[PDB]
Amino acid sequence: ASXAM
Ligand SMILES: [Cu+2]
Ligand code: NA
Ligand code: NA
Repeated sequence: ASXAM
């Protein structure tokens, strides 16, 4: 939530 691939 605080970190997309
Ligand atoms: Cu993330
Ligand atoms: Na982190
Ligand atoms: Na990517």
